[PDB]
Amino acid sequence: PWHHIENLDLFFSRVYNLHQKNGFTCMLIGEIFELMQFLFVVAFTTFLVSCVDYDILFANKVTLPDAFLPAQVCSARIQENGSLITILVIAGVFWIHRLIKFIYNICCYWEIHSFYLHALRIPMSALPYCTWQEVQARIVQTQKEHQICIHKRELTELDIYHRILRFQNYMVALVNKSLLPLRFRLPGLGEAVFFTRGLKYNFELILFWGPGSLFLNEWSLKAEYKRGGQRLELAQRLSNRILWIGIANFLLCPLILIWQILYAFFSYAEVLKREPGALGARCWSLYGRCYLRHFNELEHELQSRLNRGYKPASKYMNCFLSPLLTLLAKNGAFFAGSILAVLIALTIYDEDVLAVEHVLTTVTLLGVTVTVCRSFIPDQHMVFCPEQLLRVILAHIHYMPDHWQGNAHRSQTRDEFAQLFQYKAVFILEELLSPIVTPLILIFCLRPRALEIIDFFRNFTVEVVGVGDTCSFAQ
Amino acid sequence: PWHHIENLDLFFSRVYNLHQKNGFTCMLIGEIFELMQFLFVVAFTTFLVSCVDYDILFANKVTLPDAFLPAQVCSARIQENGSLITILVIAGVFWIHRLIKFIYNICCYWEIHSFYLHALRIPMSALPYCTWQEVQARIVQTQKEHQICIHKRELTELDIYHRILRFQNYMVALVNKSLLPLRFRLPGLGEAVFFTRGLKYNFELILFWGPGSLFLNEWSLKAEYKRGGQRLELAQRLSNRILWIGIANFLLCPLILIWQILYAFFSYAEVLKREPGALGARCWSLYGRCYLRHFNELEHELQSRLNRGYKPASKYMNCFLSPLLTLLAKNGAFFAGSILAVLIALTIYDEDVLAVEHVLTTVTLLGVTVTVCRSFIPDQHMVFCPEQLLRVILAHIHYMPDHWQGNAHRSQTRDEFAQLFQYKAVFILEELLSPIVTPLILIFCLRPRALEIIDFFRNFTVEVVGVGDTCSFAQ
Amino acid sequence: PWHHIENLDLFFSRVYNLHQKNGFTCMLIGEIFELMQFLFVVAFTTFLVSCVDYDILFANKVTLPDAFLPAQVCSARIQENGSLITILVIAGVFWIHRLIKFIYNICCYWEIHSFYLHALRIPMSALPYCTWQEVQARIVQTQKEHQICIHKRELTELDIYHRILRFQNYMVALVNKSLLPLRFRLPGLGEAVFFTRGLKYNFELILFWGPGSLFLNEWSLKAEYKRGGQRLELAQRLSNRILWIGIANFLLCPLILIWQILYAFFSYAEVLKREPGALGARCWSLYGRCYLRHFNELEHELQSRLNRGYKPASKYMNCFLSPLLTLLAKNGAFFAGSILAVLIALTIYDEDVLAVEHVLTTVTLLGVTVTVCRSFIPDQHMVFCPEQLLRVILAHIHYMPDHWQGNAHRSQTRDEFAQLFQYKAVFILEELLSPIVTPLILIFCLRPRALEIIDFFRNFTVEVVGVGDTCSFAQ
Repeated sequence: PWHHIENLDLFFSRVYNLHQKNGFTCMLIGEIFELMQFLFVVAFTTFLVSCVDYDILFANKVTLPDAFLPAQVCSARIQENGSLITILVIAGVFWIHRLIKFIYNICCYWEIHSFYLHALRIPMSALPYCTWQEVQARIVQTQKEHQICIHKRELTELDIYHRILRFQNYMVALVNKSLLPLRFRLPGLGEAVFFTRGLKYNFELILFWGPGSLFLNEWSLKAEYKRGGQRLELAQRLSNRILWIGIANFLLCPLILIWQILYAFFSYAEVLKREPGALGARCWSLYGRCYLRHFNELEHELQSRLNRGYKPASKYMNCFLSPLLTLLAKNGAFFAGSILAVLIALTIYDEDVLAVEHVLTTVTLLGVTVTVCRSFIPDQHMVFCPEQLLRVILAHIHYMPDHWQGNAHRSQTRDEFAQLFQYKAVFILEELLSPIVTPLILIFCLRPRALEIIDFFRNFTVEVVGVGDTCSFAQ
Repeated sequence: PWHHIENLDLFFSRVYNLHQKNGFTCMLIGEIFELMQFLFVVAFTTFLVSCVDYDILFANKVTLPDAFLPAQVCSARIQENGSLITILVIAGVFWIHRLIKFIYNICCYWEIHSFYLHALRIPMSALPYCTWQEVQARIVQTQKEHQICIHKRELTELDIYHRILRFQNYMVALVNKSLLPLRFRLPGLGEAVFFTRGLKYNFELILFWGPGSLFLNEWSLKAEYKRGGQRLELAQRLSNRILWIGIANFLLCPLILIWQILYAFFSYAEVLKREPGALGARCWSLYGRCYLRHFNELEHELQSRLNRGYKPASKYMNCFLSPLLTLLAKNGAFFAGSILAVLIALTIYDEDVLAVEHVLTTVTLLGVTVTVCRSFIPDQHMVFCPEQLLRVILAHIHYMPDHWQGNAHRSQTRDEFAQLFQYKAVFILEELLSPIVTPLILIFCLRPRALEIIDFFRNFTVEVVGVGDTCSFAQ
Repeated sequence: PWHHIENLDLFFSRVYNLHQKNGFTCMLIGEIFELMQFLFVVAFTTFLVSCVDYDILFANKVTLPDAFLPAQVCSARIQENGSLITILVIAGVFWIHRLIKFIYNICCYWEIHSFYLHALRIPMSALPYCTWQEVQARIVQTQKEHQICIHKRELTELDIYHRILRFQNYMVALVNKSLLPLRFRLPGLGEAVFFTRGLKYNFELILFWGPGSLFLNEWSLKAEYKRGGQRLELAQRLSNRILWIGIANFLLCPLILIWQILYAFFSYAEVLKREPGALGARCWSLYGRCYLRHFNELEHELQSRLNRGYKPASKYMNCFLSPLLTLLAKNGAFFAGSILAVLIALTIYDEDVLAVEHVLTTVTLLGVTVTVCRSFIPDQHMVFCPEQLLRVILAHIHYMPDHWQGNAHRSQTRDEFAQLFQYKAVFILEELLSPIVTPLILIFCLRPRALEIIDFFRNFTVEVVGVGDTCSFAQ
């Protein structure tokens, strides 16, 4: 808690993260688990590929370790694979980089832990329940005693929001003003939205944190971008930068594709074998987490709003009528139940129904038919609230398309309310497709917008006295 | 969309019906299905009786069509049945009358379609979805351009209600003022209420639409009924009319009993076969639909109120349970669970406790016993205030007997709240008994009330300027 | 229905009990079942111990009665057991005492049954629904025509309350003013609360109903306890009385432990084998039934309040979960589901990786592991630990520690709301430990308080004109 011992943002963000991952110990364990998952996916995969003798395992009493080959041979069998050794070297370099960042991160988090205990006085035991609210108000009271910022008024913390959410307000305003290509017109489908984890990572790596980004400090925009002139040369430089970052993405495509493959397998294939309908449930759509966001909104406030409003949204996706069918169901149930009631009364009367070549099969098929129809027959006295569903979901979200409020029941509303609330399976598919799709969108659809991106960052970037360079809307 | 081509009722009612059966294509299909159900019931009703050789089917590998007799013989075997041929001729005449009415109805519904599309501008695609208010908001605004009927009155915004519900407000006021015999004092039972579909049909055929009814136009009462004098001769004429309509009912009794027999038997029994407890669920009744109904209330508003308030009413009807049985359940569970715990501890200890002469059956039977008892044991901590709940049922239904609010928990309240809420099975029984019961109630219990019916229709019938002759209460 | 003939407290109490056990027949059956449960536990246990030949039953087709020994030998084998015969003689003496008390209990209850039928006019059929308020209204209206009570004073509807609840108001005020040792400071745990069924029985046997209690009549305090002087000799006498009652408890310890050890094992061992999580549900804690209870509150009013407020309290107790445990669950689910997905893909591919003598078992195990973790993984929402959940639990019960309202989310609040919420396993454990714990608390922790108990009963005991000697608070 040394005074002005650092820029405000890399300190405040860490403080917030420590509050979120409830405490230093929890956070440390979480990071360690995150590192062990990567290493386990890679090592389990390379063990399955390289060391196991599938033939003996399958056909040719056999104990499990009868399959595995001895290490003195596994090392040679994995080493004589140029492709495998190359993938493992790149994987190990990424891993070592992540482990080094982890060590540096915990050495910097012990400082935030001491900050809490000694200057905020919130022990790690009282932290899962201390509440964000407690600390955010509290630090502001600490600003008097344990001084921070060389020249600082007590933190309104309004600013503090700004520190934690500087680049996220920029993403919110970029997506809000329709820069950043998301909408695509696919043949055979409507206008798809393709916004993933990797794509937003690339957008932030291009714009905010890198070698030659728009920002030099993490709290100050480079000096040329504030100048009205020379906009065209800056646009050309940004276009070339994003071209080469897209080409790096295109070259790293195979490795990230392989990664998205295995982790998912383990992550989902289990769920598929258990409950194949868990992937039919719907999730709140990375595009949609950025669309339904609200000014200077920390992650936990957005997620509280998003799950307060989740069950109304599932009831909506669930609700619409399909009425003509209903009639087909009712009448098919009538005719099938009639023929089945006759055949059932006969088989009850004499019990020699059998020996008819198709009888028994007829009773079974008719039973299936009646059950399907009765499932399609709506339950009577089942209430319907189209108006309410397109009202309570909004009450939890607070943002709406202006052409949804009237026609809540149409396919236009469902089709674009779907993208915001889209189902897990298309989420897993869309995260699989991002390695192969992100470079081409990055090269083709964003490079034309570079001159508009430059004008955004020149026009909408205010210098607020305490915080530095923040988005103009987030004020 | 033309001007006053047909009675407003014969136009407004059709418009409303087209909105309800969501669209012309739906309406047609529904009517066609309604015609095919009648013909299908009667067909087999006659194929099962006449063409199938049950002896060969039962006992004397046999393919299904080994039972059926060739048509060249089925025609002769069905033709040499005077009773069957007579029932079929009457059935075919009723059918042809219904088919002719259907053709005329769709030829008149196309006109209405065109009304929607061209003057209201609501396509059949946006209709299931139009919503009631909007049509209301459309028809009344249209009254300016495509002028409505006489156009005498601009739309009242009540006028349409009176037009659609003229005779139904009369039924509501008749049942509300205790004309129209419903209560009966059966021996061995309390005061039963017998109000069916056929009985209300007969009441409307007697009073409203017929050769010599009270009404001549469908919107104007005959001129003599407005006169105070000659009430006694009018009462005698009405009594003779209802006598002869009751005698027509008594003569048609066998056929409606059969049809009631045939159409019902097929449907419900299979369901019982499937789930015999579906007939233990309770439905609102023709009565009760007429008791809880406001005056100018379209069918969909009543049904919305009736199913909003259905689950509270089922929670009420299921709330009273025997104290004594509970005790038997608790103690049978104790003794069975004790013997089973001993036998389970033994089979766990040695595992050869099993394979004993009674071993693999006592544990199973005791498990079934404990499960049945635990199902009969009420849930401790279960909160039921019978008295409190009726409150929510009232908040939905909106009407009640005064002597219910205090004693919500007695057998008097349940017994006559039972009548409003009776379970399906007594509904199906009560619709079966109506062919044989409706003529005798119609001849004996209503003919004495004819002089009160005449005084009702003379006293409570107002002439409203735009709509004609409407009930006096429905104002 | 006699003219104020026998001590009132008892007559009214019996009347109330007859209303509770809904009717004479029900009550009689309940008591008979209570007597048969004791005899069945004892006889089944002595049959299992003494008559069954376990060796033949286990190993050495065998019919069940091949195990049992003939009675001519069972009698000799049970008789040559001094310990067993002694326990059986004490058990039979307690039983005969209970059967004799039951006899009259019913000979005195036929009088209350005749009271109902002839003076209150509530048949036993209308009694499960007659309700308390009306009866109260019936008894108080009956007071006039038919003589009852001294007649010095007419009933006033609170007299009946004092009569039924004289000693229970004393218990409420004793526990409310922190006499009666309940809080203990165990090493390795917080301050435990140990209040059981046997402990409260002993407190009432010491204070209220016995040979030398504080009360001589059941409605009048002995004359010396009202005197300010001689308090020290009275304190010494009370201390000696409670010493010797504690020593009787210590000597009866083995027998009550046996029954407690016994009955309990039998009672929940069945439930354990069925649903091991039924013992994880929580119950309302004998301490807590006495803490949350108003003064003049009959048992059914307290229990109505206690179950109206049960589900809010379970929602509170389940709302706080360890994040760490959450993280361990998430990551154990990941690693187990990964290994299982691999093994499942193999057994699907070839089917001879299936039922690897080792694999099939693990697959299940791993399946058990994934299911346990997924049960520990939180699902969305329910994380509030809200002021609001408390704000409804309080609205039910109406009493909370004052340091609860602010910090509803801390471990201090959960830990001492925990004591009120009583998860059952502990109940069953705490009812098992009471035979061995009640004598030592009774000898050591209560005997020092005897001088404060004497001062309580001298200071807080008012003589109300109609009822006698009642607690001073219950006014």
